[PDB]
Amino acid sequence: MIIVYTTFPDWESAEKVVKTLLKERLIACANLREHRAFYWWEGKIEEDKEVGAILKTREDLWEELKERIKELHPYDVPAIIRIDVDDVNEDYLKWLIEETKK
Amino acid sequence: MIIVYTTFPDWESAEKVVKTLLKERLIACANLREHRAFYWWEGKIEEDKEVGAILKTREDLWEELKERIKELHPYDVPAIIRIDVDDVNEDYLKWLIEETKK
Amino acid sequence: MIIVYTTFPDWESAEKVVKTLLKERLIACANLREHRAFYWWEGKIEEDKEVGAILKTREDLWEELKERIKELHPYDVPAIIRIDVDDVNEDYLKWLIEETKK
Ligand SMILES: [Cl-]
Ligand SMILES: [Cl-]
Ligand SMILES: [Cl-]
Ligand SMILES: [Cl-]
Ligand code: NA
Repeated sequence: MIIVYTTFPDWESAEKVVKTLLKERLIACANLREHRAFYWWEGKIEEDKEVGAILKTREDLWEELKERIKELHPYDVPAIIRIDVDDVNEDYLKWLIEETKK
Repeated sequence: MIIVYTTFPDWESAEKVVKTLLKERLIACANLREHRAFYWWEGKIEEDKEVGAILKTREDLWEELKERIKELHPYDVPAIIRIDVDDVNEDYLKWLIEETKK
Repeated sequence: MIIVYTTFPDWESAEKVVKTLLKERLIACANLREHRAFYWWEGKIEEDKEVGAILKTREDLWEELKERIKELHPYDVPAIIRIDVDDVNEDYLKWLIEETKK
């Protein structure tokens, strides 16, 4: 399986996007939590509150998930970071595989 | 070393489990913070407040740690995710090894 | 690209360090959020509020970044954890590499 990390400007957009992803079953679940971001943007260091999202899904769904997030994301250049899971308990992996599209 | 990510339904269970893992020297430490979870569960997209836990330990302790968490976890199907650390400062690694059993 | 995870004792140090790393373009950005750390100290399990920081940068900047964090960090034995990113949207990766030193 894989973990996908992305960030949103607010709770409204984060919740809307994540719910759509769940409805389309591109992910089995998401963990949302606030954070403060500091980043470079056109010659200036920006500071913004964001809602970070940890999405969990199947490895084979990466491409489709990434594309969908791109179409739904409020940011023009969002962060869609994929981290492969080296191992996970099989009983959980089963639930995840079962709850994701196939 | 490795990082292990798991979630709990509340702070009570999260603390109990983490402290048990520490007393048994299966992990060097943990980072816990709340998050809003959205997931599929028997035909419904559940929304709940959870406590996410980031555990740090040695690679050779993974299996034993995974099985121990399965026994202690309040969730019937908990997420026990392993992510290998590609590199880390040496002093921290040495500290982590000294803190974990064997 | 890679993600580097470290923790700080407070927001003052977290933001000062992160802003310095950005100014020197060792990272493209960072996400900071509080958490509760659990670890052994003085013979017992201690709980401490910390500010976790997720930094995003290029793989080739790892060594320089790690050494810089060591020089700036308030902790004597800080956690400087590198986790390689398996995949990421390429428009974000293009942005990230163009904002970091070289
Ligand atoms: Cl998978
Ligand atoms: Cl996190
Ligand atoms: Cl080192
Ligand atoms: Cl892309
Ligand atoms: Na990896």
